[PDB]
Amino acid sequence: MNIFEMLRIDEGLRLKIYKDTEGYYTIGIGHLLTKSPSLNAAKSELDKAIGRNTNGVITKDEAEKLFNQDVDAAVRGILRNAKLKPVYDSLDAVRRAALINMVFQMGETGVAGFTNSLRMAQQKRWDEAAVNAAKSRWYNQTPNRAKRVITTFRTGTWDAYK
Ligand SMILES: [Ar]
Ligand SMILES: [Ar]
Ligand SMILES: [Cl-]
Ligand SMILES: [Cl-]
Repeated sequence: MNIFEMLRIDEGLRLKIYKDTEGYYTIGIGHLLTKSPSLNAAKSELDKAIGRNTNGVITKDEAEKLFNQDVDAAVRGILRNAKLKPVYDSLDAVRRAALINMVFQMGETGVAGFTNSLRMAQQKRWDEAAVNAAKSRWYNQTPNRAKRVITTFRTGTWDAYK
């Protein structure tokens, strides 16, 4: 199991523009196109992303490319984020994946707000931080996912993904 497999499991893969649980235009493996309501807006952003007139549809290949970019950017974001970096560097590799998962899903910012869990996580207090992260709009909105991620973080194993 690795970050790619894990997120491919959490985000799925759609070749057509779709709405996320939030109602936002998205495509591929969790690639947010836009927050705007304009589906037209969404196609433009999709065309710009891909480099051609997709007309709202992409190939598998294309989706995997956006995905590759998205993970990479997620990683680089953490590494340049200051609340973030130190936590990440303190972690073992499974747990680092969990953090990347969160950042991909919610952005540096949203991940920034787990200050209290995250400090607990810097302190290696698996149990507490986990219960703390659970009290979040994130968990209440996508509980199954959240649960897999918090288990991975707490445990340092991929059990939740088996
Ligand atoms: Ar956390
Ligand atoms: Ar967590
Ligand atoms: Cl892009
Ligand atoms: Cl979920």
